Amino acid sequence: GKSYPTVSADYQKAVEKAKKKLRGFIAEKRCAPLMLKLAWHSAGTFDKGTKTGGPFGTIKHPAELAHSANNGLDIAVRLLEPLKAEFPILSYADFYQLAGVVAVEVTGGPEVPFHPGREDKPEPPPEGRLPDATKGSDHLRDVFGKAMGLTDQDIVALSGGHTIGAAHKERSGFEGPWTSNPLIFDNSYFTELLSGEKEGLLQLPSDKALLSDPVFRPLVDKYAADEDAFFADYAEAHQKLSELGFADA
Amino acid sequence: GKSYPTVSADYQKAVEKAKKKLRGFIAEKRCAPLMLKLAWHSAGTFDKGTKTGGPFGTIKHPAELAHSANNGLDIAVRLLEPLKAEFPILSYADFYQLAGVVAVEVTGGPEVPFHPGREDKPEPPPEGRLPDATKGSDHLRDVFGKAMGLTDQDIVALSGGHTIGAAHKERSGFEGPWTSNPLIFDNSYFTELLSGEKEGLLQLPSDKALLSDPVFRPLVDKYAADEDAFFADYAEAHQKLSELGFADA
Ligand code: HEM
Ligand code: HEM
Repeated sequence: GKSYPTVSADYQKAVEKAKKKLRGFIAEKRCAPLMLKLAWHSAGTFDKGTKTGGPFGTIKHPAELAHSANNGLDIAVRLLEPLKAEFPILSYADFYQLAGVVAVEVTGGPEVPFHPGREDKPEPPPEGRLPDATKGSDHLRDVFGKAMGLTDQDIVALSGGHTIGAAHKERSGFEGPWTSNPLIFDNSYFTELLSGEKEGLLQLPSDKALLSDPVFRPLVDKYAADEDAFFADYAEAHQKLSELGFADA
Repeated sequence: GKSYPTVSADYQKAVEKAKKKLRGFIAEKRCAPLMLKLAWHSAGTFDKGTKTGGPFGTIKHPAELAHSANNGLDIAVRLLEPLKAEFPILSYADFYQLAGVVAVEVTGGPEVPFHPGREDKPEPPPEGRLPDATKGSDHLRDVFGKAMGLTDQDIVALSGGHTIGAAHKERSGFEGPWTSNPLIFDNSYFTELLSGEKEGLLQLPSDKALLSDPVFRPLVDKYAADEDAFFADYAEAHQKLSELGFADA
């Protein structure tokens, strides 16, 4: 149900050139997970009923950066600012979603389709829309389903984003990577989730909540068994996430 | 542009009986200003663009009561609870707006028309929509105009609500009454505003902002000169305020 806006040939050229620059920068700086988090925290605030929040560049606002969920994202914003300044024609909205897409690609994940044209909006959403790591399945459906408008399948596939990166006791309070290979986009998140606790690896209560749900569980199993199927469903869910409220939501 | 809902004859009877009980209670307890504040803080959170907030009973929620603007309104809620329990058929939305209307009447103000039928909504608006006492005319238009959808005239007339009651250093930090007669609804707020500072009387920066604005000032002058005109415009503005998002906003 999307109708994507026309952007100029110059705009498209800058997308292509920014995409390449983002690859080099993110790979060199080893900051793919942080950039994926930046894109997800930008998009994940969308509320379908009121058409507020979502991926519209507001994550750069000091006010949204002050949200406790967004601990450490000021680093992400700061890291990208010099690069963004090379592409003044692009919206921050687009640039940050493009960073997220590139973060997934340079760690070896699926190629998430990208459509330009998000406008930078003046008002950040209110604080408190991002999911709570201590809650379970009901909460996840409230946030991803009732607010964002994504599916149960999208919830499980997107949770797989934890295949890269780590928690930090100074940010959330949780600590350590979900996987043994936290700069590699693979289905290891689901394998580790299933096998139970292992020394040095993290599971949030929100990850554990996927195991006990009658709908989430079969998807955890599917993705653990079949990384191709994970990649397919992940690319679908990330695209929808990155486009919430955009070109029709 | 309002279309008021049908309510049962039993509902209407309870409105009439609650109105009378509210008169006696508010007069005896000397709590008209607090009740007017309770009604205004309930209604004043309406945002026209998203149709969120407004007079829908959510002021009783511990979460909205925790808003710093709402210091001392937990007392107001507590005071009315026994009375409300005598009228289980009425929405809190209606009961609190009716308290506001009665607060104005029992202190000798205009008779603000009242239409029943507000539904109690599950979600409080986000914090931060109520006006800031330290700001001026631009802010007042942002809040009353851009968010609530009221007029410049409504801003000045409603500011006249400060004709009753007082600030408290333990609540806002401001202190004392606007008028020499703070349980009497009259045009004294505008008279005192115009004559400048007087010992024992309060003026907020937001009240003072009415004096310097080219549109607000002539209305301050009109109301100071003519309490009948104040009463007419006040009754209009309060009615619109009490009905924001209700029966069409
Ligand atoms: C399902 C609900 C989710 C919860 C409760 C949640 C919660 C968290 C928490 C608590 C952290 C640790 C932050 C820190 O301490 O540094 C984190 C990190 C992370 N999240 Fe999630 N998140 C969720 C969904 C997602 C989604 C949908 C994605 C992307 C598709 C994602 C991607 C990431 C990444 C890449 C990191 C690592 C950041 C880094 O390495 O600095 N998360 N998340
Ligand atoms: C114009 C912007 C407004 C600002 C900045 C503002 C601000 C304030 C502040 C700071 C207080 C003192 C709270 C305390 O310390 O106890 C107060 C009290 C009060 N306000 Fe306003 N207010 C505004 C508009 C209104 C409106 C529209 C009404 C109703 C029509 C209203 C009715 C009242 C009443 C009756 C009190 C006294 C409460 C008491 O006696 O405990 N105000 N307001």
